[PDB]
Amino acid sequence: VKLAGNSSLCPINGWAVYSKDNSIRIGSKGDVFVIREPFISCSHLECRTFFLTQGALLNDKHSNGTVKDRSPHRTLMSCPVGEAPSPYNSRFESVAWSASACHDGTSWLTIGISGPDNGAVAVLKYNGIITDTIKSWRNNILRTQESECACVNGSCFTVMTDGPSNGQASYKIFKMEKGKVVKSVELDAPNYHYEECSCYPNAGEITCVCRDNWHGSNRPWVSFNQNLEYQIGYICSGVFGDNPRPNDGTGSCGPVSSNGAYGVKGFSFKYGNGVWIGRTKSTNSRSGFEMIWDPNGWTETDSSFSVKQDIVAITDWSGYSGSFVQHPELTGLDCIRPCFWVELIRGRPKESTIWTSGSSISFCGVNSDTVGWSWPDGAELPFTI
Amino acid sequence: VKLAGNSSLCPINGWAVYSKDNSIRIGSKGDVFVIREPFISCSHLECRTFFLTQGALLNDKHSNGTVKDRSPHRTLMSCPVGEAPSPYNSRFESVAWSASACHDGTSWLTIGISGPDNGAVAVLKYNGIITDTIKSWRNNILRTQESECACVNGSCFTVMTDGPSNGQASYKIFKMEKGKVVKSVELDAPNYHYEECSCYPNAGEITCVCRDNWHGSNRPWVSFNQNLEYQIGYICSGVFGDNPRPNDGTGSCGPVSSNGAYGVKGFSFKYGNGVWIGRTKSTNSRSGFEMIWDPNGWTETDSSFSVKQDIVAITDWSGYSGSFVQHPELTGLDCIRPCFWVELIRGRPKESTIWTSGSSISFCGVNSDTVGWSWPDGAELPFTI
Amino acid sequence: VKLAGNSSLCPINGWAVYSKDNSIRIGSKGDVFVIREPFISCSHLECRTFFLTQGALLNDKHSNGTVKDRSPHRTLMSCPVGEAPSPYNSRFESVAWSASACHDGTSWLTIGISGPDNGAVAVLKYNGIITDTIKSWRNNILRTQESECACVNGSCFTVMTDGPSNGQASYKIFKMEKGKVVKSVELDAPNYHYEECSCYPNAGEITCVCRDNWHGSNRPWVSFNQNLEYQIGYICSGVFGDNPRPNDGTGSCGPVSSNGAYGVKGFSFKYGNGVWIGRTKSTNSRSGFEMIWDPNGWTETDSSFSVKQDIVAITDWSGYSGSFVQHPELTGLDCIRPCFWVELIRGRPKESTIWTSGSSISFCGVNSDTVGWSWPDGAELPFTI
Amino acid sequence: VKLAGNSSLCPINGWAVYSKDNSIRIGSKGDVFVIREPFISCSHLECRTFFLTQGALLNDKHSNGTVKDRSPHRTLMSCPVGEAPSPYNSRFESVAWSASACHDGTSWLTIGISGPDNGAVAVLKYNGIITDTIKSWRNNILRTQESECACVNGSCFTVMTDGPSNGQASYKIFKMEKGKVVKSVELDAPNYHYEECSCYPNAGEITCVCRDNWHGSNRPWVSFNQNLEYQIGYICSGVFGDNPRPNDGTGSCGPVSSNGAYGVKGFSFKYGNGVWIGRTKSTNSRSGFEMIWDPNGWTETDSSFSVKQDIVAITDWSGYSGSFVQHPELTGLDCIRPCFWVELIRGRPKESTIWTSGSSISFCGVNSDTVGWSWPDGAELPFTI
Ligand SMILES: CC(=O)N[C@@H]1[C@@H](O)[C@H](O)[C@@H](CO)O[C@@H]1O
Ligand SMILES: CC(=O)N[C@@H]1[C@@H](O)[C@H](O)[C@@H](CO)O[C@@H]1O
Ligand SMILES: CC(=O)N[C@@H]1[C@@H](O)[C@H](O)[C@@H](CO)O[C@@H]1O
Ligand SMILES: CC(=O)N[C@@H]1[C@@H](O)[C@H](O)[C@@H](CO)O[C@@H]1O
Ligand SMILES: [Ca+2]
Ligand SMILES: [Ca+2]
Ligand SMILES: [Ca+2]
Ligand SMILES: [Ca+2]
Repeated sequence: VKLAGNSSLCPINGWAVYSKDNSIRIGSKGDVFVIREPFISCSHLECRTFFLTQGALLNDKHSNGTVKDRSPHRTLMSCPVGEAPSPYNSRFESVAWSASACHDGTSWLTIGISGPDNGAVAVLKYNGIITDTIKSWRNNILRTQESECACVNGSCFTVMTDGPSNGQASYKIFKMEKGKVVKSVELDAPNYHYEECSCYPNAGEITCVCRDNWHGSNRPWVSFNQNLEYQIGYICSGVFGDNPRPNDGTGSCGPVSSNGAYGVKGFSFKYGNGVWIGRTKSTNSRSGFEMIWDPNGWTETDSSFSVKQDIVAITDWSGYSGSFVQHPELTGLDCIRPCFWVELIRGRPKESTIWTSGSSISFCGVNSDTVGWSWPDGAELPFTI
Repeated sequence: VKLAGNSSLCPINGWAVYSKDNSIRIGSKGDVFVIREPFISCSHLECRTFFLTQGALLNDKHSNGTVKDRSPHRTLMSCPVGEAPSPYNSRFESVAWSASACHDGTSWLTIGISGPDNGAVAVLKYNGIITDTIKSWRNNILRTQESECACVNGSCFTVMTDGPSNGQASYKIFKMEKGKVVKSVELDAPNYHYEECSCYPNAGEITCVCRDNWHGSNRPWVSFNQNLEYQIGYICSGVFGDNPRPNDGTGSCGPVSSNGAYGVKGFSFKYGNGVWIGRTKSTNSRSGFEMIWDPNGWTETDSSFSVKQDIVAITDWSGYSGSFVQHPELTGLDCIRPCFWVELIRGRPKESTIWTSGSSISFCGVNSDTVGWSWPDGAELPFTI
Repeated sequence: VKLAGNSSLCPINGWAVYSKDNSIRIGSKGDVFVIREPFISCSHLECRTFFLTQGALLNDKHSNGTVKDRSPHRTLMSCPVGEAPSPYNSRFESVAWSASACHDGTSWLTIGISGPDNGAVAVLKYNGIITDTIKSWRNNILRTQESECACVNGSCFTVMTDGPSNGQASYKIFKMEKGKVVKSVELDAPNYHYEECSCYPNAGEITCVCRDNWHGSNRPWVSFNQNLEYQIGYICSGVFGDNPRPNDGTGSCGPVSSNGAYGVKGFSFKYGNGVWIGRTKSTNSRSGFEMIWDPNGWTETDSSFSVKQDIVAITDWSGYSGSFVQHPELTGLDCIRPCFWVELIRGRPKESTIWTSGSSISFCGVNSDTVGWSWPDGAELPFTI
Repeated sequence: VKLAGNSSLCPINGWAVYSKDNSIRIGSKGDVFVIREPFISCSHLECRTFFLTQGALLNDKHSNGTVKDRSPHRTLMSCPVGEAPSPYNSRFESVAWSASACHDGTSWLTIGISGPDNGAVAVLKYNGIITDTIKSWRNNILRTQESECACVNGSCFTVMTDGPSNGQASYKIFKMEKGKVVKSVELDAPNYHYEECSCYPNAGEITCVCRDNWHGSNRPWVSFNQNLEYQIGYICSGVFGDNPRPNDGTGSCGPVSSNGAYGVKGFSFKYGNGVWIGRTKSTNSRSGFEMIWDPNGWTETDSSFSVKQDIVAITDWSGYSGSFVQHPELTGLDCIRPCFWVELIRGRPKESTIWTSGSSISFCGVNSDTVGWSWPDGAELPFTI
């Protein structure tokens, strides 16, 4: 029975820890995959962790990592939430150096992109069998979310980008049914830059908060209905959500240029004019993480917000983060449960090792209260190398 | 279908070996988690061993163990009984440094407590999805059972402690349905001290024999009805159950102070006025283990009992032990099966190693006869380190 | 639906290979249990390999093997047929240094013996839960089949021995239903010696070919109805089946004392007056294996037989062997499939290693034809040690 | 419900990546089987990777490989597609040094050949239980496909060969149901040579594109109906598909002798008079791979074709490749999905190592457009040895 996306986000006060895989600590001896972007996505029965791997295990020579980010060995795989990804427990999803995934209430939809930079192809799979294809339309590194896609009333949506990771690029939203694209639309976003979008359904519509790797310190967003009729803009809060970024000053609803000329995948949940912002604690490195609730901060510009909940000390490494959802058909709740995951990146380029891999941690909405704390990776580098 | 807890503990005469994981022996080479408090809990279909892990494998540097007991890397996980807990056969349960779990006949309820000592929070998960949250009400290490919680007529119950592990602390019994706290009561237990309670259902009510880490060599207990109406006391048997403890002399129904100023998690099963006491054979170390049947020693003070069933020789290490239940809905029986598990702790602080982990063995009630013997851990220390 | 054992053994011409786990070759690097007696047993849906482990992995110091055969670390476990027994793939079954197991059509019945030699206790489990217990009645190493038990019309049977492995011992046949002994009978077998019995159903009755470790080179047997009414004797074929044994001269239906005062677990399939004798190729060592069809040789004394099919070359090591069956309820056949497994023992006492473990291979009945050959263990010794 | 193979091959324009196991790369540290011929086969619910192993793991001395190709340790096993084959995730299928498998909609049929060269026997298993047997009829290495068999209307078909690998051999087509050979036919193919066939169903009939190891650079084919009434020939295209082979010159519908005196397992898909030829890129080595679409080329002789899609660069090792099928019962399509898998061989005889093993990559039909690229094995040799 297809997943209805007609309810709204559950109201929340804080975030309770949901999972921690300690994959890097475990990989020190155990056969664990060296991964990146471990995004979580759920069905009507379970939540799994998808990730991308170079096809190498920690503490092995094949984790050398000097390899191009987009190699032909990069594959999309998944394993149950909270477990360390290893060949002994991970399911194979797709060959990909960029992907996204989601369940529509019936079967899983996975999107893996592979191929050369000048003509990559997104392979759509529905319940493990290829159902469609999408070719780069700008021949300049087709890429997608690196996090969960959003499904509503039996249709799922994703956002792909094609073009330079600097200046203007091309951006399209896709709507698929049973893994088949039934409609796509190019965004008319001059001066915007979308990458690695974290999307989620809310009252039958989708909202995506993404990464402006071109010239913005704030995060850009797109929200659209089931017919790809959309709207775009930026989070106006002076509580800049990208990394790097400048100290929290006055923002704008259009790309803040001051230091936002690069970035990190991230997310944000919208509630009225308010926004739950997930971000690193450092303005220069992917270190630490914290959840900030800036009411009237999605449409306004301030430096003021009401709540700050710590997740990773500034003293420890963090990395990509993304939103994932829990539907009422899984929860029994009468609303959509917002949750998020954080990638704790270890190794290069910040540490003196020959590899790069990340652990994951995740938290969910919740009405009751929580506590801020630090749940870092905890691995002692360097490894036996 | 919900687990009815209306029947009574089956009448027994001894304890038969149920399981032995040989985790440490296996971990010398295998990818086994370094664990603590491996408690067992069953559903209406299977039994699992839950445990807490620092997220490190045996024989790996990350097992350094100098780390604080309550680290953000501690996670609650579970695997099938008798199996060595590895990242390849364990399911992720919750992030926690203290926890409990039980099945109501429908889904698993897990309780993982994590966060800072002055504001730790217990996350409750029904079927893997956060269903409620509990905050430290004393801001001094909210902690729980470290063993199975007890369910009855669709409601599960647990005991939590907050406050000093020395003098008076606070104790609350919680009643939850579908992982949600519907009622809670704070025990008016002046001069009592409760920790790591081992609870079990019996004729529609719950009984917990716990650990008095403040000032008792004997074990305190609490039994309550489904409405949290309770009674409290101490096992009065001169066969003292805690460790450390004095030589078996004359007991009492209120904290025996001679030597009882510390402790170890344990259990005891009440039968009329008698008691089946599980305990270490040594009075100073967590070494050895034996079952003692003191008929009518739950209310009377003696040193005499009638049956002693050896489990682990004084020459071998033991540790935490807890009780776990088999419901008629799993057994087909017309009574509830009292069973117990013993943690065989190896390493620090008693052994010259850099780590500390434990193996498990479990036994079950039974009418037919048994035999005493010694089922120690069996690992040759130290390891490759 | 209970397994009906009313059909007879399927007629056969030879034996086709069914499986080979290569556990020892794989154990060189993999995490394989060091094991003994990997007997096979099937349900109405699958076949599993059961085995006993000291709880150590190959190539690990804990596989030291100088330990007493019956240690408190020996555990009964199973994994799918053909797979290497590892803690990552094996299911825990019971704590035991001696055991048997069989499925009745509904659930598995496992029997594990543990405890001291002067009072070992067999714990019977049905679907993982203890359903009965049997104590030693001679207080001298209670032991059982070390292979599959036989179930018929919803009742399972097994044979246990208690007493010396030299002279006269005591033997009993047990009948259980849902893991509970409903009837037992002590065999009045003066001058007989039964050990490690290989039993199987045939037309509603059980026939067991065992090991006479006291004073017989030929194998003794017992057959009984569902009410434990029995018959006993020895295979009279001059083609002696035990090991050690003398060269095939003239047998008798009463213990051949020439060279058979020790032994090895083996099996045999009776067809009318004929016999399919499985046995080692050497008369002094557990080396090589072969299947021999001596028609009119279960009741007669000769040296002549009509067929010899090679399984393991005299040049390679063999060991325990046992029968297992495949019921029509699993097969679709209108008869019971006779099959057998062979333990390929490597290490001590015949090799200069510090351990002892075995691989397994199995074969099944079959109308079509087969071929003789050699399916040896294949591991290179010694190991890294 | 039995797989109906009455529909035809789906029309296609290119091939989309389906999987990549990275087994060898992962095998540097992880416990991965050293394998060969990892052919893929699907049921009505999942797709699996079958493969032959010497019962050894990468980077372990037992991978020494100087062992005969046909050893008694070789076993046919299978794990899920895209997963590295390890003893922790692979299912045992059969003892075999030559094999094939396919699902008929109800259960899996596996065929594993074992035994000596002068009398090998093929064991057929339907749902894991032996259902038939086939003896060598020429006593000269009875061998089979090493890829998926084809099922249609409840009957599966395979092609086996017995006799020399040089001159004339004997070729037989077997029709089996529920794993029992209901009919067979020896091909009357003078001057033909069939080995390692890649068969597939289409409109109720089977077509196989095999390997001529005797005297052909082009591939021989056989197509038959469900009554084993067949036709034979060679692909006439001057785009020679075998390896070794000559530069694409002029083909013939009869063995192209020149340079065609050896070979490699391969496949091809026929569409009218056209062919989708998969082949290595090199003409002397098993390196590189590409898919070529030569319309009107199955019946014609040319050097011209319209499409070439790279899969593996000439600078990277390839190996065996074969075809596997999707059926409309697993896909929901109204046609049969043609797919293929390529074996990436690393080690001997081309590389300075002691072992030989292969990784796998797979692609499927697809109407949408794809991209040619290079998805090589990616391991860094030599290994720790
Ligand atoms: C520890 C290790 O293997 N590091 C090597 C490094 O020495 C070498 O310079 C580099 C270039 O290929 O590859 C890896 O980084
Ligand atoms: C063998 C080993 O790795 N032990 C180290 C030890 O040398 C060091 O003093 C301690 C302090 O962090 O950490 C670990 O215990
Ligand atoms: C390689 C190894 O550790 N072998 C030891 C051996 O040296 C020692 O004499 C014996 C005593 O228990 O134990 C093991 O056999
Ligand atoms: C690295 C290694 O151990 N290789 C050995 C090689 O030295 C030996 O000559 C050969 C003969 O069996 O076996 C293995 O290939
Ligand atoms: Ca930016
Ligand atoms: Ca105490
Ligand atoms: Ca004997
Ligand atoms: Ca050729």
